[PDB]
Amino acid sequence: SNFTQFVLVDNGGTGDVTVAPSNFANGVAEWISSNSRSQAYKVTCSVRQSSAQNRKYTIKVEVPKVATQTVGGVELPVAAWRSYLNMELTIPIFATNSDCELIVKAMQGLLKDGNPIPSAIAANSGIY
Amino acid sequence: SNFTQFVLVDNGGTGDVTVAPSNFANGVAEWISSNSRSQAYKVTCSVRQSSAQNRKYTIKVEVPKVATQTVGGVELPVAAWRSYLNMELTIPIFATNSDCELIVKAMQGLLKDGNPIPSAIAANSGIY
Amino acid sequence: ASNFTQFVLVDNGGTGDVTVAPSNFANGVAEWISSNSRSQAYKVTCSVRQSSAQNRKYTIKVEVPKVATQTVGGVELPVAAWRSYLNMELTIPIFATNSDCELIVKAMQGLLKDGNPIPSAIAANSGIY
Amino acid sequence: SNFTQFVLVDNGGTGDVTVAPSNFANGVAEWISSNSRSQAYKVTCSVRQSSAQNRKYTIKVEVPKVATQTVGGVELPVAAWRSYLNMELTIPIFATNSDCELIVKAMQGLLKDGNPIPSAIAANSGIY
Amino acid sequence: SNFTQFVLVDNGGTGDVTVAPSNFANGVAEWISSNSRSQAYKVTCSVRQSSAQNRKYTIKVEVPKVATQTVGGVELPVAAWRSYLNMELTIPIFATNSDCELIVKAMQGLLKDGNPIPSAIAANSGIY
Amino acid sequence: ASNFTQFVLVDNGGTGDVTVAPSNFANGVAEWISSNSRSQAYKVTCSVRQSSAQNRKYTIKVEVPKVATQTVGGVELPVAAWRSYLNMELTIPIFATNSDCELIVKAMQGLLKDGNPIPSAIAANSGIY
Repeated sequence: SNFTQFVLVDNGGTGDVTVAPSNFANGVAEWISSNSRSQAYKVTCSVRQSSAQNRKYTIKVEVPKVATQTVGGVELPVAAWRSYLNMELTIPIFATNSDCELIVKAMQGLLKDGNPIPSAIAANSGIY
Repeated sequence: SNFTQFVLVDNGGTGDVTVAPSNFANGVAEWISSNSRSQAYKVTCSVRQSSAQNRKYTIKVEVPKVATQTVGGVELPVAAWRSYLNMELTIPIFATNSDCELIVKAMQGLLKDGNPIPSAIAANSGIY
Repeated sequence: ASNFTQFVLVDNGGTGDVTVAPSNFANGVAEWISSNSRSQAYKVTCSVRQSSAQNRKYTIKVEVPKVATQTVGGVELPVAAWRSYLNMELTIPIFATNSDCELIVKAMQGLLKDGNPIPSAIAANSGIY
Repeated sequence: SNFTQFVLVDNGGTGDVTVAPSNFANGVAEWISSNSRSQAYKVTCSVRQSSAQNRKYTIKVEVPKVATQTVGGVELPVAAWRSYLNMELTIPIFATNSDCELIVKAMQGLLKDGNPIPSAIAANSGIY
Repeated sequence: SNFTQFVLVDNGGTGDVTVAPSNFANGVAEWISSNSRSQAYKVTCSVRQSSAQNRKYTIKVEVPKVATQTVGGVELPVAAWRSYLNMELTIPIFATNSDCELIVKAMQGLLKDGNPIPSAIAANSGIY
Repeated sequence: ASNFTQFVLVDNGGTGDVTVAPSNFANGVAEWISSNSRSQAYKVTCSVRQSSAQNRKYTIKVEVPKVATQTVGGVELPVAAWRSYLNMELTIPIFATNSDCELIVKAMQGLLKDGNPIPSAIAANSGIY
């Protein structure tokens, strides 16, 4: 079973962010981190047959900024802002397991450390 | 300069797929692999100020299936089909370099080998 | 041999220097930003174009922010209290050689040298008299 | 009082270009070199309250083309022999003296020898 | 990386004309010589997908008139002192690397010394 | 002393050379073609005209075919799968001497010399970066 707990942010043993399964309603699997829901990481994944020849994956990730809100003397654990990631992967039904492995490898290499796109994202910049 | 050649598919030295810069028109950087354009990998990236508080990255990747087409005795190098990846990353302007690095790390960990989503993609399956 | 490199924008003598690094070249505009959030970052942009048939125009913009922390809806956010804007437009004839461009650069450097009238007036919130 | 003469182009003691006060009409300070008005270095500076929250410095510099020039001759067209710098500095009214010193330091560091922008200007090139 | 300087006019080691990178705005590579912009050799190159089946290379070369020229002077009219070459190369997307090498060889052989077209150009003549 | 002669268009080192020979001069356009059927032949055209009162313009076109055999209605025919087109337009002022034209020719030759940026980019299906 792949509907299990996994590490979303690997900080080297200490400080790791883990998300656990929370809901599987309407075919949308959902992972939520522990502690307060207002300051929790969210991961959702769903796969559907978009067209007669294509299968589409929909993956969403929310990264919160942990902060404390004080209104009228009442303190609440909230998120100052959230970063939203929207992924849509379309794979034809003719793709074998090797083709899917190659697609996954391409996706992993797109965001590997030192590559242009992750470096631009991590530096609050674009392509220069 | 990050508008350089990089390895898209790492096959361990031999068989690696490399994409080189080809166009930067209208603010959209483009990478294309060597040899025939019809059977070439394509990577495009662009960053824009979507709203007053958010910056949006748009990344597209096309993975072709190399094949030979023979119509009337004429052989042409074509792609039997293509796999399309569409990524849209929205980052608030309040994010520092550390926040962008954390976002990049989350994106990398989403597609790391052994994790649910890449395993599902590489196995021609969904979440079970 | 590319000239799109990082440089020290504000020289504070080693410690506290403000450094801007290349960040964008989309639409023909080269951009430098500092290692801060983009709501608090120094920004430098430069572009060159053929304005007329016999003229070339440089457009250089510099943004100097005043960093502050603002509480919006009970949450503290890194913002800039205000921003200082520098707009430079340099028109050079196509007949000017490298020595003429060096002369222009030297004139621009000497215009803002420490001790000269204009920088002293700017640094003292006063005019020229 | 700061309306004094200064060295505009420093050539190491010999060959220096010195601009001296020449006009103060309408409160606008003007400096010119010991040349004809068609071949002289001209510097003008003025400051005004542009908006309710900002003060604006207007600095204009004129640099003659020296290569293959005839001293004291009629050189036409004018646009082919003169370089124009139009600098506008907007400072919010909340800036103290130290903030203005920091702004001046930033302006000085923008045009320091070896930095990208002055190197590009001095080489008849852009950013590459 | 291929955006480097090269010898545009080869004069046997001495008197060679070398063009160096000067601009990369909008993804268009530009080379100029160590002259004023009105008397310099300029080379620009860019490639784009012109149609659904073709890629187009746009190469532009500017050559100054050297006979009875004044180095660093104002020479008017401009059209009487500059030669313009506008080269467009359309390559179908089915062409491999070897096909592009053959096309490059054909282009080189078109302008080789002793061939009709270069001889006609160098003698201010047509085809007779 | 006529310059309307045949020349090697693609030099493959003696063997496999592509040679184009004069074939037409109708309407003021000189044409070279290779020793193939005209559906599979290399084509080179050149023409010069007085574009303006003080300018002369050269128009040079080169066609590089990709040969193939196509079956149309059950019959095999020699065709070209696709064709690569080169369009060159050279404007020279009437005041340019023979030395200036030689300079232009040398610049054109050095632009496409092996090892230079543009030919390397063309031969690698890539741009300049």
